[PDB]
Amino acid sequence: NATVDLEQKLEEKFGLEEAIVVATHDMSEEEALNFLAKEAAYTLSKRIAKVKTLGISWGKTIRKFANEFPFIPHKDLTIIPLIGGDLHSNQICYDLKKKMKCHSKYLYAPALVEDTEMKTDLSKNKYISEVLEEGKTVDMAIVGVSSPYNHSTMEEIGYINSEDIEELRYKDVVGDINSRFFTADGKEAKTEINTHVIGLSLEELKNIPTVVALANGLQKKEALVAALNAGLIDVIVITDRMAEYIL
Repeated sequence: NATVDLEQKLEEKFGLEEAIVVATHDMSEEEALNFLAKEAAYTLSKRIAKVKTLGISWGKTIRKFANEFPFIPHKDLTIIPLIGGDLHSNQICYDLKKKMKCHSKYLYAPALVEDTEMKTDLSKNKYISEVLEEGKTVDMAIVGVSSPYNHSTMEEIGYINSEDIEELRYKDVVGDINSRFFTADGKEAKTEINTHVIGLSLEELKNIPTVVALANGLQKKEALVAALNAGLIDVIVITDRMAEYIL
């Protein structure tokens, strides 16, 4: 297979556990994203069958994954949101829980609290703290990778504004995973936003045994490549078009 060929090449290049590459015939970026979601759901349902605990992030790509996810029971699973706040981790986790008839936890908190004192009180409430600690110990996690630039989801939803974007640029940010903004070396930038997010940090993510990332769109190359080089990701699910571009 050219496909198996690309998967091998990606595993060798980035030191991945696995690369799942999806063959796009003649699809737009948008049509490829839906197909990637569908195939991710199919293939990843098999891995998820094997784990006890599953952490989920947020966003459009993960929302699509969840919509495509099959109705196979896994009643002993516990699903944990990795970030506070339709596209929200809590609602995604609940929808997956309904499909698997399993357990889930709710992160009773906003994703981004600019008020430092409030952020601090919430981070220390006991049900919030317990769900955060459960996130840190999941067997596997599914995340998206995004770029805060060129009119992204977070900006279009009013999560970050243009002044936050200029701060990120000034700080040489290249991408985000689980609303943590990282530089080219894959480390969280020293920036206010990163210290005000309620959810799993990049260093916490790096300690999860299997982190799966779903990404599409060539504008995310820089973000993805940096994440992959930093070892934040163990398994990628991407299109063959994206694979060619990042190889």
